[PDB]
Amino acid sequence: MSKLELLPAVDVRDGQAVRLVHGESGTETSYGSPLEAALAWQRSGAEWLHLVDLDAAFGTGDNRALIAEVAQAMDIKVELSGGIRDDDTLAAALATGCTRVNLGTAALETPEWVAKVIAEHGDKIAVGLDVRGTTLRGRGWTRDGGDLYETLDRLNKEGCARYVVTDIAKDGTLQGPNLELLKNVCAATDRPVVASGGVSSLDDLRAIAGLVPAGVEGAIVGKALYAKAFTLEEALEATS
Ligand SMILES: NC(=O)c1ncn([C@@H]2O[C@H](COP(=O)(O)O)[C@@H](O)[C@H]2O)c1N
Repeated sequence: MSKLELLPAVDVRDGQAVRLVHGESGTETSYGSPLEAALAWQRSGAEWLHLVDLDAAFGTGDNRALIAEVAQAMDIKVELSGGIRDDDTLAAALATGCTRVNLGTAALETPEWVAKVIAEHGDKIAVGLDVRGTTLRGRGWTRDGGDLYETLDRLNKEGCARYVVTDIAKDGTLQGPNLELLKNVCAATDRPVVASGGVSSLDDLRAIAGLVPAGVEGAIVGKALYAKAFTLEEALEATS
């Protein structure tokens, strides 16, 4: 069918639900309680929660106990990300019972570890590809980490189940999705692709939904929901 999955985002820094611009540290706008934000999305009919520990992604401590409390409060599917770079952080992340985790920096820095984790955990693992042009970025998007196509080829052959694709130039900007990049990634894999960053309107969600036949499975939405560009109910109606 034509349905696009919607994943409202809760990104956590210093115990707060925040949004960044280009994922730059220091551009936080705070939106209150991460737990109340997640409960509100769930109450409005969310099927998914995209939950991110940004302190862990930046290496400035973590919010592990709070993240765990938020995930325990969800009856819906949970996608968990942020600082998952070794066995201990992966163990705690999966212990939330989350539907899947996203690995970002680890795919660039420890490709052998990511290959091992894919083989042992299957589609509980997705890899986040955060892109500037055709260059991948890591460590909270503070450093380069490789070429998009070479990395996709490697992860394809390692059996990676799913990719989360962010154009860093769109992220947090309300400037719309990068539909060319999404289609370019769909051309390079037969794995489901989740779009992330830039959504600003219901027309943006409809345009991403137009790529479902090409292999786009879902869209993560952050700033536009916190900014009340539309309600989650309106977004769910638009993507059904
Ligand atoms: N600067 C940022 O906003 C940022 N840096 C990383 N992340 C998210 O955190 C994850 C990557 O963390 P790590 O690089 O530890 O795997 C990815 O899913 C990515 O969307 C961000 N939102």
